[PDB]
Amino acid sequence: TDIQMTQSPSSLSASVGDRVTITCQASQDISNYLIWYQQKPGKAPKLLIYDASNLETGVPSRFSGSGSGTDFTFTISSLQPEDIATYYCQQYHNLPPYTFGPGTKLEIK
Amino acid sequence: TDIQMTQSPSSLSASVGDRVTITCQASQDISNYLIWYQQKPGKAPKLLIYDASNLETGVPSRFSGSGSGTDFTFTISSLQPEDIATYYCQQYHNLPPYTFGPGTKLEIK
Repeated sequence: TDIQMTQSPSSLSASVGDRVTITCQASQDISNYLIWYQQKPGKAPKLLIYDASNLETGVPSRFSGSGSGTDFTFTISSLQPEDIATYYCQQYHNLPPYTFGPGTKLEIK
Repeated sequence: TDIQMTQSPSSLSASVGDRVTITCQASQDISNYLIWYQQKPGKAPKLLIYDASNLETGVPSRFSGSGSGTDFTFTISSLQPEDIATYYCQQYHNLPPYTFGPGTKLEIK
């Protein structure tokens, strides 16, 4: 019942306006029970997208996610300066451990 | 259905060997559906204790947690140097958002 999450790429440099794509893969089927968080240094993870594709109220429409089963995608269209952060997927199918992907550190340039 | 988590203290300095206590409070009843994570800089959150009190396999017995309802406690008995980290509670009752406490940054001294 231990589920591993992998996440790609580990880091990314990009420019304002770019579209960037992050993926994660679960080691077993998790249906769509996957959240994407944004975390800025010294702050707790902030919820962006829950149940793989549901854009949380208050979060800009440039963020989206998709997937069901083992392969998930998170996209930030038209990147803004305030998007600099580390991004994490977390799975919560069935019972804990609700495992996290190792993160993607996004910077400008 | 939005549940706020508060967490005390925001930061703590302590010495090796000390016992330190961190609390968190949910804005509504969450039974014992609360996890405690340890996060070191540049790494994803690591699971220590799930369902408020269950010490996860591989985690040292010095870590413990308790609580059911709205008030939770996390304790590190006999603090070790490798315990320097930021600690977060996360609630996962019912449906997302599975809200995080704002964190407690633990240092030596």
